[PDB]
Amino acid sequence: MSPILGYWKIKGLVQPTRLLLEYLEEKYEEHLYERDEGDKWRNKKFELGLEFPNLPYYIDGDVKLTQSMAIIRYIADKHNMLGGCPKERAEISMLEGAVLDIRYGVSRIAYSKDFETLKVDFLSKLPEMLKMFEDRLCHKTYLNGDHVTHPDFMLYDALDVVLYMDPMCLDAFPKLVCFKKRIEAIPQIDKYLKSSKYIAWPLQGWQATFGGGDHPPK
Amino acid sequence: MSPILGYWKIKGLVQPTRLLLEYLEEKYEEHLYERDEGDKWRNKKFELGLEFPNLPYYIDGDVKLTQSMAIIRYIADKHNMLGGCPKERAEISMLEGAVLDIRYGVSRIAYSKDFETLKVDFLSKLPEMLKMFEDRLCHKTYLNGDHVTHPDFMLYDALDVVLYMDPMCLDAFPKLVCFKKRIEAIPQIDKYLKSSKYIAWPLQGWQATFGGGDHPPK
Ligand SMILES: O=C(C1CCCCC1)N1CC(=O)N2CCc3ccccc3[C@@H]2C1
Repeated sequence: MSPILGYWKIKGLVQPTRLLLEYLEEKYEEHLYERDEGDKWRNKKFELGLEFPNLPYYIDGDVKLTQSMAIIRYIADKHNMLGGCPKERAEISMLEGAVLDIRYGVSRIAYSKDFETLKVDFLSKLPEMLKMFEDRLCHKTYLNGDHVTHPDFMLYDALDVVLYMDPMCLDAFPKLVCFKKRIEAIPQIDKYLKSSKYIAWPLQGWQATFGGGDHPPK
Repeated sequence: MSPILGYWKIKGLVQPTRLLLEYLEEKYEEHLYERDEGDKWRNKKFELGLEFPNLPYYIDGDVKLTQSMAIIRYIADKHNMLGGCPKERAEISMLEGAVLDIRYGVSRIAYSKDFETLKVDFLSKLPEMLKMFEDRLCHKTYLNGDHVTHPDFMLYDALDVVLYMDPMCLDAFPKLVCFKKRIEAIPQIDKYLKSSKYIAWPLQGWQATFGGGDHPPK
């Protein structure tokens, strides 16, 4: 039957998996927990059969899985998108972790009261990270060529996210901008983003110092 | 010719890759940068041919690679250790990210002046993370059975590391303790740990609030 994807009803860790499932035109159900609903989760937490209980979880009946990167790589794996030979698979994994750099970087410093003096710091590093993708896309449509791999949706979510921190960070990175529009112009992604299903906010969990609330940026 | 592994001469991100190379009895050379030696790196940084310049890097001549997880998964991949089918590969990736939870968790909070009020926090979560591995090993020799996979050396390094934060954190987790002794009793790991090659400290980069210096714990 339909896979279950469970996470908080935020963007957070699972957003790229959602966009990949949407792109692959795959059926899945979600358990979203809303913010009053910790208790819900803590209960079910250990009755679900996960060996490493966590959120997000992905249950299949081939598979019960709890790490966001194990989940997105599995879905991709199931569709042959993962690699191809050690070299190609390493390519994709290096792209993966090159965008976690950016995205986990937001997250390190969201939740600090010190966010604001932290922010200024992390924005000095951003453009050097960005330039690396911009250079990558200087001759490709997608991160790995003419074909969407899972890290393209990781990068879309990173870009989506760092644009709330500093709406000007992609002036200067015109390929990166077009890449963004390009993902939004895939018709499954277009549909989904118009969907009742699309969770537009928060970026992180509701309590965080940036991306939280049910809000506005910074 | 021999692969090059470049990192700071600390344990840090690359320690599990080193132990895997050692276990697989593979030849590699390292470029270690010492602490006076930022400038060294920044120079070479962009003359090395890495598409995403970073440390650690791994150069092969099939491959120039810069994300620690892309590097260790490649070396493992090259030796067939990675997976086997989408399900098995997801198993290994979930174990991977279940131990980054612990290890990146140290790292989040090393480098803060607030480490000490941060420490107390993170130690409340540790035992719940630990219990998950302890339960996992309750019937296996290694994380995935009777055979070492790359996440076993990830877990060894995590354990090695959280033992400096709280030398008592594994009283209570006797399987975890034996797993540690068990990795140290593999003869390639035994040799290496006795080696001139073994970098015993620092755990993180020299400037960090825990695991830094050329030191003692906490
Ligand atoms: O614990 C982790 C793991 C959890 C398991 C799956 C892998 C990551 N973290 C979570 C986290 O918040 N950060 C802070 C930001 C950051 C930046 C660079 C490198 C690492 C990190 C870590 C990664």
